[PDB]
Amino acid sequence: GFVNKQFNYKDPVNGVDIAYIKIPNGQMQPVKAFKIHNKIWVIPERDTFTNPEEDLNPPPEAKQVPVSYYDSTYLSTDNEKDNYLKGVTKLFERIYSTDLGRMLLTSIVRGIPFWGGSTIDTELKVIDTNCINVIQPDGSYRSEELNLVIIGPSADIIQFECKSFGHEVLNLTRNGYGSTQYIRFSPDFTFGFEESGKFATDPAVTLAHELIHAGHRLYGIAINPNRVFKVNEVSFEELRTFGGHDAKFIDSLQENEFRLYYYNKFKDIASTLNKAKSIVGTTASLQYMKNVFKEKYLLSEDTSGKFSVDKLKFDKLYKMLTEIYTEDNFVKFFKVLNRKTYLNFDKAVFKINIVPKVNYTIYDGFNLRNTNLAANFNGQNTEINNMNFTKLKNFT
Ligand SMILES: [Zn+2]
Repeated sequence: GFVNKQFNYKDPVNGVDIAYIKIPNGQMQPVKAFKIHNKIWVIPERDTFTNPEEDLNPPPEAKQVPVSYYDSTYLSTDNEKDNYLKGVTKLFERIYSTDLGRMLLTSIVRGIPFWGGSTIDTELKVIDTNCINVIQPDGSYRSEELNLVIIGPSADIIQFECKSFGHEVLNLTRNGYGSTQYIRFSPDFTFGFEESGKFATDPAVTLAHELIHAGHRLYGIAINPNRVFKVNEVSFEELRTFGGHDAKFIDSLQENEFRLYYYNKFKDIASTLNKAKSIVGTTASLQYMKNVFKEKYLLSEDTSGKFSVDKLKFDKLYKMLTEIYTEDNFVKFFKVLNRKTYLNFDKAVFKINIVPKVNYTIYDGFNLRNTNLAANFNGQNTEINNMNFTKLKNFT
């Protein structure tokens, strides 16, 4: 029970797990959000807030390959939002039902972005863009730290991504610090791939993929989006995240270099904590925050309270986040069918509804046990289980 409540969109606010909230950065209207687990919120809204140079209508020419889909009306009624909310929720339980997913979700919750927001080296301070403003029933607002936000897509409904706010000169997703992660995602759409057969990607696999990215970013160990490999042009970060054949397009030499790099980033954090003499805010004590970051980076502490990075513990956590959490391994754990390589050429978009248990369950996805859909991945077969996959026009 990763989500300990069956949330309904229409449910009254309480200021704790159902509340109207504001996102950092412009004078925006508050939106209804749901805290489905500690550190993890879902905002059933199209993401028009954080990125002002993006309108929800099709552009003059849609170029996202193999597929793109536009519908400015999607996610604009209470009923859609409820279905959105229940879909995302079901996907978290599905992910969490696996050992791999239990592990990744635990890491994500532990992955509190570092309090590196002060101008003074000896002072710990929360970065404000790693928070949200949560309205209480008393009408007042409280600033709250969070790690993950699942938000609805922007103009291109099937363009799913992991985004976060920057902070001055600091590279939060790449300096060991981390930052709150916003995942644009819809459980109401999926995309096709071919195999030997017309199949649909399981949306748990797609969400897990974004959570892996999120995991990298929360631990500030993401690889620069500029490091890319020519595939017959794809980022190291994506290849690493997909795993399988593709994750070995990366030479162990570069793999080794990154390990040491991010080891020293963790070291720099450990020393910062050791040299900390003050903290900003009324909420948490400096020792409390020390303990929080000790838990996140798995730091060792001596009898003096001084921190150090244990190699064994770093190597294991690092390997987990970069080599064990991969789309490929989620596929193995779910026992579903998925495209074999990162690059996809199947040009199919589908409208799905995973909320009713007759369509999709936590344990089997579309490939329901004690049904015909449990044979040969038939539930994902867009021809066999055609009632579950509404073929939509591709905008590309
Ligand atoms: Zn990705």
